[PDB]
Amino acid sequence: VTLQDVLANDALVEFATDKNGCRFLQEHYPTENDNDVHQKLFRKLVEDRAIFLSLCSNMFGNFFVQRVLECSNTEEQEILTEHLATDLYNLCLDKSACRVIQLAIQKLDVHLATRLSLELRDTHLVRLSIDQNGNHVIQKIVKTLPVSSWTFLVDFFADDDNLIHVCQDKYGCRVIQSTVETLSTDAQCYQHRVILLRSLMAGVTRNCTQLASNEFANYVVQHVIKCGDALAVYRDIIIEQCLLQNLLSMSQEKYASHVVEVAFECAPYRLVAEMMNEIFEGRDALDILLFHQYGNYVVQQMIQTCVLGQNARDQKQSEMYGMWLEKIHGRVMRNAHRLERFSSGKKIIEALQSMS
RNA sequence: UGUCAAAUG
Repeated sequence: VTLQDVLANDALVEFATDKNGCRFLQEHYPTENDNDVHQKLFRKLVEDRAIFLSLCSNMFGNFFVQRVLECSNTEEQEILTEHLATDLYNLCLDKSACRVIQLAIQKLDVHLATRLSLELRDTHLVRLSIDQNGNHVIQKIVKTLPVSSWTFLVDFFADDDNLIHVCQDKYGCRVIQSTVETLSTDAQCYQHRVILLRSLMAGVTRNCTQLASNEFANYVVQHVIKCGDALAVYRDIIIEQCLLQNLLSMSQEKYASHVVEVAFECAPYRLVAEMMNEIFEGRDALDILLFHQYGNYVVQQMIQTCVLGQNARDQKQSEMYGMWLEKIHGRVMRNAHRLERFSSGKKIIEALQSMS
């Protein structure tokens, strides 16, 4: 069995759609673009546009299309880009063909991959971003191509309704986070990515209460708070304008209590002190959270924040961390008999008894 | 005691 038999029998489809036949095609396809067998196999692949797209959508044929993409030059890439463009939206939703698309974003010349990226603008961008296959195509574009090739995505997610529908989705929350990560990492003299990030993050902070409460978008809100210097201004905006004056309610929520936790873990001192003051100065708020099924984890993070903050340098901050830790220690010791009956109050006591 | 956390042979 040779490749010359495959060409003479006109049996590219039969080999490519078979598991062992495609592996034979992958291993023996000549890599050089001026090889005669290479050109004859490439012609058989792209002569019939419908045959090519069916091979892209085939469980085994897509691996051969990917191999052709790896060895492709600019002339071959021009033909492949034209074929993929005619059915690009459905190829991004297909289980096999989205892997052809994802490799094409990496492998094609940037102006060819930019053509495929920009073609998605007039399609259904929410349906792409939430598809089990399509969300990987969007993230591949964002992580690989220059921002000029996908700036329409930033404009699209600047609408609050688009952002909420995508960010609350199981897969779309990854799409929002990958866009945020790419725009927030660098530096740039004129800060074009900074301005683009500000447009995207404005929707995040406007709808942060709904997003922190959501089963999937709470991960995105946590990422902004936990990120560090890249998203530090947006972390502080989220804490000041959403979390403050709502800490008692959010610490009692199934998903938003995780947001309150990472805020206590990562806020600057000036915001930690406002958060501590809200809990302590309004059965008070600390008593509610100590016995709460979600709020007890917030108290445990409040304890760990004060334990680490005692070893700070400011020494006026370090006094306040000890003052807050002792105030938690006083309230736990008063209610220790009731707290010991459950694992939540036991873990709080075990954290306090490691020191005293 | 707390989270549905990403698609091919």
